[PDB]
Amino acid sequence: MAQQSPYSAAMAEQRHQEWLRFVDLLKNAYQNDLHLPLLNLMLTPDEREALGTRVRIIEELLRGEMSQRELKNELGAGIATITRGSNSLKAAPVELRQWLEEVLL
Amino acid sequence: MAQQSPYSAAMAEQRHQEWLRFVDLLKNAYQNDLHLPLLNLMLTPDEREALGTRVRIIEELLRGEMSQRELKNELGAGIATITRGSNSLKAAPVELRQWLEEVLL
Repeated sequence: MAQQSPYSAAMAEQRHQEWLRFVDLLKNAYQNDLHLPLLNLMLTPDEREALGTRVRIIEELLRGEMSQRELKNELGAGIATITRGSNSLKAAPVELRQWLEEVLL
Repeated sequence: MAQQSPYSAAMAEQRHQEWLRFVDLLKNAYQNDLHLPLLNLMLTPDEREALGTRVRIIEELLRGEMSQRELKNELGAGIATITRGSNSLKAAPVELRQWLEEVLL
């Protein structure tokens, strides 16, 4: 099978453990109301600003997709209503259709 | 007083709100067991690795300071014990000092 040298396996295992220890360290900082000073210790001012900007970009990407999905579903529902209205008019009883023309003058 | 243009005040207020929204977004992700995929969305693999490495550097800096503080307190306690032992020997009754020399042969 696709294996790897014991050097690369140790580097990947240390990299994994170091990342898990960061996530757990920040989790306990949130539970002790100490996440704000820890983030200032872990991140430079430019890196914190980059993270805030990335949150805005994600919001702008999600809202752009949502409005695009709503526009697609609105046009599809509008077409579905026209086709369903046409079929319902052709399937309607003649008494109803005869009366609908009289209201149209 | 030291004020600032309304442009810079708006940029600083947006920067502040964007950072607060990131901290709150990650806090709710920890409470929903969704912090791991959110961090992968917010951070590239190199940036996550850098954060794990920074946690190890902080541990190595703190342990280096702790062992240096323990070495300083041990040497100070050792000197304090010698000076306190010397004073206690000179303040001891003569009956005790006379007997301590006899045990020394």
